[PDB]
Amino acid sequence: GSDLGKKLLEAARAGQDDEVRILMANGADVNAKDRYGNTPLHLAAYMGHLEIVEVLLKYGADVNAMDHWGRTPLHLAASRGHLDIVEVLLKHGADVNAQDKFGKTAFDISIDNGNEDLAEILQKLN
DNA sequence: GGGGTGGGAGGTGGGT
Ligand SMILES: [K+]
Ligand SMILES: [K+]
Ligand SMILES: [K+]
Ligand SMILES: [Mg+2]
Ligand SMILES: [Mg+2]
Repeated sequence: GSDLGKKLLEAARAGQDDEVRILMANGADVNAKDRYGNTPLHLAAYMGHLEIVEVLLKYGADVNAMDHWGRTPLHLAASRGHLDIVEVLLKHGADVNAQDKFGKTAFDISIDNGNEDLAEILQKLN
């Protein structure tokens, strides 16, 4: 016996954007958390799923949700070079200063992973 | 194992 939250997480993990849209509409819990502390927003942000990122936020996903390592969606987008995703997160109130367990901000992670264009976007906001 | 340009049939295979 599963629930809408767990299904949402699975759909997010598998990149099934259509499935996500359905679950959202049937009222799935936007802030469900997997065993690592990832919300569906974490997974879409890491995966590069821009449209779903917008869907989740529309449905009120927590923009600054932190995982078990203190990583926010912003940290995950930054590690993967998803610039557009970064702008959308930022436009929705992402905190540029959140530090993960290692002290790193999104800025540092973006530098670490060679993502200079989104680095610049963040640099403006430090 | 590890990543999301591999896909969703798994989450008691594990991380994002
Ligand atoms: K997998
Ligand atoms: K595999
Ligand atoms: K796999
Ligand atoms: Mg992007
Ligand atoms: Mg970049």
